[PDB]
Order: sequence, then structure tokens, then C-alpha cells
Amino acid sequence: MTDFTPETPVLTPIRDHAAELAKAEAGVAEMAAKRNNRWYPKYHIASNGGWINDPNGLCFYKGRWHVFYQLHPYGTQWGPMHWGHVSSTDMLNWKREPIMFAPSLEQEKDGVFSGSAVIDDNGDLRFYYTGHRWANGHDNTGGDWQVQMTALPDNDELTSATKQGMIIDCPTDKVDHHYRDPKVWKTGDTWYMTFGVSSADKRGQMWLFSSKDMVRWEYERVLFQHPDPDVFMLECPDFSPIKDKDGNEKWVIGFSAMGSKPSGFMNRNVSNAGYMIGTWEPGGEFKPETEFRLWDCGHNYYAPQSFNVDGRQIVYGWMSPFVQPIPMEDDGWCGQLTLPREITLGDDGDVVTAPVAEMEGLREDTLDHGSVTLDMDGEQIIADDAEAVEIEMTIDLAASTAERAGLKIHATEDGAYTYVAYDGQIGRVVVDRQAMANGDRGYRAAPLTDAELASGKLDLRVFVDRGSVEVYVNGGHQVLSSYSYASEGPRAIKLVAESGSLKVDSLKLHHMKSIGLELEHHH
Amino acid sequence: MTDFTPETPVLTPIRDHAAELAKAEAGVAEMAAKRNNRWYPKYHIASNGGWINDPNGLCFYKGRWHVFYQLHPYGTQWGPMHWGHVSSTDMLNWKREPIMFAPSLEQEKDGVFSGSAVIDDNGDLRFYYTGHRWANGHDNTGGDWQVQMTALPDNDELTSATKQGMIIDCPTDKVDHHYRDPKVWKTGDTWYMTFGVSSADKRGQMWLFSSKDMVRWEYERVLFQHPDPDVFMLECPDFSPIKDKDGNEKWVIGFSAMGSKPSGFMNRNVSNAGYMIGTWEPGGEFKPETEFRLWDCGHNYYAPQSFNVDGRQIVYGWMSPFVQPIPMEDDGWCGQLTLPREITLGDDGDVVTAPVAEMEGLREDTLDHGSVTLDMDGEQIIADDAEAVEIEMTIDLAASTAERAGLKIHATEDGAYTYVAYDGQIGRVVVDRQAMANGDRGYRAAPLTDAELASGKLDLRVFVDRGSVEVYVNGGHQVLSSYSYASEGPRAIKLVAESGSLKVDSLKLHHMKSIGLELEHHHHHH
Ligand SMILES: [Cl-]
Ligand SMILES: [Cl-]
Ligand SMILES: [Cl-]
Ligand SMILES: [Cl-]
Ligand SMILES: [Cl-]
Ligand SMILES: [Cl-]
Repeated sequence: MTDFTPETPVLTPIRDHAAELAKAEAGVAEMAAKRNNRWYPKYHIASNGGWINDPNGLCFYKGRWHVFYQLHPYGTQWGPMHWGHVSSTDMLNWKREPIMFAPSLEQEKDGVFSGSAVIDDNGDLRFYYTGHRWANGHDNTGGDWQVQMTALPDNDELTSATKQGMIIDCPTDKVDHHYRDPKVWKTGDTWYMTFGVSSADKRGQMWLFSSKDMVRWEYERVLFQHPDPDVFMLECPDFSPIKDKDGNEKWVIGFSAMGSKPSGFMNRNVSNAGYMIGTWEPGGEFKPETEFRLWDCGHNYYAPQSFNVDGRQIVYGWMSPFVQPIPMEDDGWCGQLTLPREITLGDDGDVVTAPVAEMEGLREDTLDHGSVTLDMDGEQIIADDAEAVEIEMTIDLAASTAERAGLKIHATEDGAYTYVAYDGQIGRVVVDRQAMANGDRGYRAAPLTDAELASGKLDLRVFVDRGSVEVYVNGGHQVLSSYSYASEGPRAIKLVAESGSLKVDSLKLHHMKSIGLELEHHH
Repeated sequence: MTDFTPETPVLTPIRDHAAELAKAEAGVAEMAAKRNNRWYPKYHIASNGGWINDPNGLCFYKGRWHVFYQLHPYGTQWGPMHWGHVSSTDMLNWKREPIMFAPSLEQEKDGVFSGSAVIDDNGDLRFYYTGHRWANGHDNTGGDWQVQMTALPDNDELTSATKQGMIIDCPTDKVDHHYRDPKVWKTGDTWYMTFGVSSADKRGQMWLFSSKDMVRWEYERVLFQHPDPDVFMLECPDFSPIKDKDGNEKWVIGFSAMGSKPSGFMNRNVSNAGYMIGTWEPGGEFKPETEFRLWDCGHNYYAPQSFNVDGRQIVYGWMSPFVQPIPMEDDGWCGQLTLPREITLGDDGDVVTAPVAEMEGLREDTLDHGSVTLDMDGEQIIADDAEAVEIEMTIDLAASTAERAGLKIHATEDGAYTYVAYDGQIGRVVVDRQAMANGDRGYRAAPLTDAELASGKLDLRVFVDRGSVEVYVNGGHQVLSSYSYASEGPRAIKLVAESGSLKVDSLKLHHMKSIGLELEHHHHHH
């Protein structure tokens, strides 16, 4: 009826969903068949073929972990949006599932955009997602035209769903196009949805709705507007309560912000995700108590989604390749997710995102190097050939006189490498790709607080996969995720000290198992 | 000892200077004969053999430019100090002169330390230099024992000089050993002297003496005390008036400071030389109007000395290797000077040190690339084997989206290189040695002001020599000088853009001429 919030869903089939699924399966299979594994992850989620982006429909349900993701089943760049799907009983051994969604309704005809999953009062899962149309009916040049949809699984395995159609329409004149990425949750006795919006005045907002049956929605208010007028859109919003060190609940608002200008080491990527911590009276505005901070300070990270399982809030991000050249796109796939992280609040009151505990189960072994000291400028080989490894190290900052020091990873015979370092001139942990022979380069620098610098010790937990590095700083107080497209031959890891000494109190290497998604793998 | 300024110089010969000089000449010629030239400069002043340090006795005198330097004629580490000497009519073609000074007087018996040369009221040159003894008669554990000495040239070509002896003794009760590096100049009717002192309370100071005849000196006051208590000593002090284009003079005090702790990008080297700008009325104390700023932001630069000729103030620095490993020391030499730079004041009132204009005469050719665009992250090859070259480039900061961009030099087949880059996250120009296969590494970052960063353009003039790089930013507003010990094989130069585009409005390469100091008859190119 043009009520922005229809009283019952608007279901408008226009394509055979089974046949569209079958065509998507074929597209993925053509790319998987010719895939080059040189940079393909051994222990991160990627499509078996094609481009992926945002994680979606994240849940634990009926005895399995489920990860869905935005998928272009016909090439290795972004294109008509589908949802792909992997599942696991343990977060360690994963299986590929049928493609879940292809566009089949009028309001999503140009893409099945990002969405989430939530378990209702009866223990039944519901999906919420955005349906995308080109505003001009053609291509991106006239902008987006977006609405919110819902669907219900057909089975406990979540291998297929019945779509129910549009539940929240777009009031065209109140929005500047962008209108997407829903999250639904229950607080007290009321169900709430939020999603991202660009206002009529082009400000990034999260809107709030409420529902009693999860299907018919009512507009409540604007939950949050981003204080920087350069920020015009908040994609992939997140909102959840997290227990602080005193046992009090804080609300952590999250989004993937479009429009910020880079400043110093902050907001360096094309778009940038992060958080603020604050308070919320249910039904009211979010009241921030902190300035914006990045979820991840690395080169390649965006669109994180979080979900709750038995009191734990767990988050995946997409490692987003927004900058040319992207050489993995020649290899029949593009895009992986980060490892799953747990969102906690540390003793200093700030968000901490350590890997979930289950990730310890990736370790095949432990090579304990003990304490290592470099007395002056130099290097030591820690590994002659590391395809997929985790390094844990603690550096004694107070004793080490090196100006910069850390690990060169993917250090190949042509002299290329990616450098994970503490840099003492700036008091930050960097990932620096200047010497890489493939992909775009640059560096990214994660902040250390005065207390972290005064502590005298610095912990790094570094996950190297075939095409990527993730650096967890001080137990995931900060994280930097970045692609690292190793050159050919053996891929060394080297401990490095520049212009002074380096005292490493503890250094351990673990080889990483496969999560079973690459299938049979060679060497 | 309140007469620590003798009415007449104290001359105490203890060795035969001519025989000591002859021994030093043999030391240097033997190192030169075996020298390895892989990192040896083509167009910077080094010893032909042995270690050097501070530039000394700089002047233009009787039609010639003269450069002397601290020299250890018997090895490639610091050792018994001598003065070596090179001269030229044109700053482009230099001639190796005889060693000028060897230790031969009581008060300098453990070394002829640093010093300067000034032209007196009659137009005759006079040398002033510090004589060194160990306080404990044998080594450094007892610290230094230092006094000021003077000497006169024997001929207009300064091929030799006659020592006169000590003119200023050390009131050892008042000073904590350090007492060195004199500079003499005239203001008004009066001659002044300054040198560096560590006070009794271990504060770095510069003292001011006066004279009307240049040989008899009189204590006036402490000219300056370093406001950072960590700084115990101010070596190689400089003090000179610099004109703006506005017709005012400012006094620029300079010092090579010991004791400062590193902080952020500032004061990163073992010791660090820099300046303050302010005012001075003759006889009074220096009044600083600026905070301390580095002369040179690079890895390897210390002990600058400047001199005045015809309204120009010209400065050389020693490229100081303070940090292990120092690979050139295995090659029969160690250390080189920077190119000569002119001190001026720029539009913001800060010191600028461009290369002197005579350095244009080093260019053998010009390979003009015109404007060059990288549309995205990438590299273009500028040279495949650049031994000694100058690259001039103007970056269009307004149009370049690259996060970091510039030149990789000494870029060898093993993947090693030294990177000279504008870094847009820190708003600085860096020299980063992280990828070098020889020498200590790390990076140095020279500041750019808010006005420079909002300029549409950034100028870089980069001199690569066999073992070094010097990067002159925005016409010398900042400079970075750093050793870069290239690996073997062809040494490429690459233009680099990271993570965005790079628009270069002009890019030119010039091959550099030899300055004629690398000549060695045992080395047969052949
Ligand atoms: Cl920051
Ligand atoms: Cl491995
Ligand atoms: Cl490869
Ligand atoms: Cl600084
Ligand atoms: Cl060439
Ligand atoms: Cl050359």
C-alpha cells in the first residue's frame, strides 16, 4: 500500500530460483576447475570459485557453525550478488554447501545483498537480507534501489530456504539511495532491526525498527547518525552488548563507513569499518562514549558481521581487495574471510578481538624456539618454507634498542617479503608491503597506547596463509589483516632487527592444518 | 689558573713534525694502493686511504677552495688524529694535497683535533685548532684533556703550516674535560672565538672569548647553554649571521650535540647536529627564537663546519658511520664528506641548505624523461646500473593518490635497495634502508611543514654515489644523507608508486663526473 512498512510481506517471484541456483553452481564449478592455488587460503574461508565479499547469515544452529557470503558466481570481480555457504561442526573442518540464494524476486532482481540470521523465541532461524535493484534499471550509474527482505530455512542443514519477500520498503524521498544490511535482535521483550541509510541530506545513519512477530515492522527512530558529514553511508551495521571488566554491559555500535577522508594513519582504505562504545536505553538513540576506532588497522578488511553464541559475540570480516592490482583475480577466485574473532572489552575499557579459542585447534605442532636475541642489526631464519603457519612472539621493548624489528614473512628468493614490525619512531605495529613483488604495496600502522608502550613487552600472534597475513597485537587489542601475494619458490620467515638489538622472550611456530575447503592440496 | 689565556703562545715541540707527516703519508698511500672501490665515492671527498671525520679548516683563500678533515692515516677506524687536505679552483676538480698536520706538540700529542681557518685583517689566513691529550696521560677512561692552538700557513697554497702553540689553556677546575672545536670571526672592531665546553655541572655550553690581535684572547661569557640537561657537550659549534632577502641578518647557532635522547623522528642518531635561529649583540649571550632543528635528517651526518666567502655561507658535513656494521671499513678507507651546501633563510624564515650552485657543474649529460605518470601501484626503470647519478624530480602532490612514492636506488639483482620516498601518512620524506643487504638499516624521516604538504608540488634532488645517497627536499629545505652499501651487480634505479597514482611533472637523470680524488695508480681499469 506504499506504507514503507507493509503489514504482510510483499512476495513478487519473477525467476525460477532452482534454475538460477543451478546456473550459479555451474559458474562456480567452471572457475573451481581451473583454480590456481598459489595464494588460495589453506585455513581461511573463500569461495571454491569466483569473487566473494561480505560475510552473511552468520550463526550457530542445530549443531553447526554456518557462514554464508556475498558471491559472484560468474567471475572474479564483483557482479550479480548470490549467497554462498560453508558449514562446520567444530570451526576446524568445513564443508561446502549448495549456493543458498540467487536473485529471483522483483525487489532483489539485480542482487541478493548482505543479510544476517537470528534465532527466534521458538529456536527457529530467520534470515534478513537486502534486495538490490539498479535505480535506473540498468547499471550502477544511477545509483542503488534497496529494500529489506526475509526468508526461512527449509531444513535444519540450512541448505535451502523459502523466501517470503519484502518486509521494509524504501521511502525514496527520505533516502539518498543507500538502504541496506539488516541486523535483528531481541532486547527485553521487543525485537529490533537496524540497517544503514544515507539520509536525504547524505548523512550516514542507522535506522531503528521494532516488531512483535519478526515479520511486520514498525519504524522507531534514527538509532545513530555519524558525526562526520563526509561519511554518507554506514554499511554492515553492528550493535551488541558486551560485558566490561567490572561486569557491566556496554553497547558496541559497529559499521563499515563510506566517505571518511584518510587522516594520518587513520581511515586509510577506500571504506573503513570500526566501532564506538557507549550506552543504549532500549528503543532510544545510541549514546557514544568513545571516538571512532578501527576494528582492524590492516590493508584488507571490511564489512564485518558478528553473531552471538552462548554469551560469546563472534565476528568475521571480509578481506577486501579494493586497490589494484589484485593478482589473485587471475586465479579463478578472489576474496577470503578473516579467521573468526571474539569481541571482548579489555582492562582498559577498549574492544579486543582475539581469535576465537577454537583456532588453537588449527595447530598441528609447536616448534618452541625459546628466547632469541639479535645483538645488533641483523636477521635470523625462523622457517625456510612457511606456507601456512602461526607465529607467537613476545618482544622485550625495554631491552631492545632496535629502531624497528619484527618478522619478514613470505620472504622469497627474489628478495620480496612482507614485514610485520614494531616501529619505535612512531610507537606502532606496522605491516609493510614495500618489498612485495605482486599486488599493491604500502603499509598500515596500528596504534599502541601509552600504557602498552610503558609495559615493556609486546605480544604478536601472526597468522600467515598462502596469500595473507593477520597480525594480532597484544592478544587482539589491535589486528592488522592484509593480503601478501608471495613470489615463487620457498617462502622464508625471518626475525629482523634494524640498527640495534632485539630481545625476544618467547618465539613459537605452529604449522596450520587445512580447514578442508581447498580439497586435495599439493605440497 | 685565572690566566688560562697566555699573553704569548706556549710552544712545546716534542716530535719532528716533518718526520711525523712523512710517516702519515706512507700510512695513507699504502691503504690507497690496496683500496677496494665498490662503495668509494666518485664525487664526494674521502681520504685516498684511511678513516676520516670532521671537516676542518674550510676556506676560500688565494684563488682556491680548501677542505681539510680529521684523518687517521694508519687504519679505517678512528685513531691518532691528523689533518688531511684537498684543494680546487672550482669545487669540481680537486687535487690531493700533502697531509697538513700530525701530532708533534705536547698539548696535542694524542691528536690534532678539529679546527677552522679565518682570514685576518691583513688578508692572511690563520688556523685555530684543538690539541688533544688523554687526561690520565694514556687513554680515554680518564677522559679528554684539550686546549686551543693556532698555526699559520707557510705558503699561499697552504701545502704546509707552522705551528705557534697554545693560545687558550683549559681551566680544568671549571670544565668536565670536553673543551674543543674553535671558531673565530670578526664582528665590528673585535674578533670573537667560540668552542664547545662541558661545564663542571655537565651542561653543554659554548664559550665566547675576544681578541683585538687574534693571538691574545680574553674570556667574555658563556655564549649559550643547551636547555636540555641530557646534553652534556656541544661539539663543532658554529655561529654565523645569515641574511634574508628582506635585508635582515639572523644569527644561526649550530652545534653537534651529545646526550640528547631520541624522540619520535627527532635526534635518532648516536649524536646529532643542528641549529637554532635568533639574535646576538656582540659580547652578549645568544637569544634563540626557534627550537632545535636538524641540519640533516638522514642516517649519517655529523660535525658540520661552515665558512664565509663573499657573502656566502657554505657548509660541509661528515657522513658519520656511528652504527655497526660499517662494511666500507674493510675496504682501505672509511667516511666521506657531503656535497658543499649553501646556507640561506627560506620564505618561512627557516634555514635552507641547497647544494652550492657549482654542483650543477658535476652533470655530464641530462636524460630528460619529461613528465611521467604511474596510474596505480607500480615501478618504472629509470636506470639499470647507476653508479653515480643525480635525479631531479618534481612530484605533483595535488594529483598523486599514492600513499608513498619515490625512488628505489642501489636496486640490485638480489632484491636489495634503498628507498627514497614521500610518505603521505606521516607527511614526510624518508630514506628507508630496510631492504639493504649490507650496513645497518632503519629509516629516517624529514619533516614537511603544513604549507609544504598543502603545496601542489614536492621537489626532490637525489644524489647517488657508490656508497651513498643525499636527498635534497624542496631545494634543500631539508636534506637526508645516508650511507647505502649497494650489493654486487648492476644497481638499478626505479620510480615507485604505492597504492595509488604518481604524477611526476619533470624527471631528469644526470650522470656525475669524477671530482678527481678517486685516482689511484695501482687500480687498473683494464
Ligand atoms: Cl590512528
Ligand atoms: Cl607450512
Ligand atoms: Cl607465487
Ligand atoms: Cl621531528
Ligand atoms: Cl643505466
Ligand atoms: Cl653511473
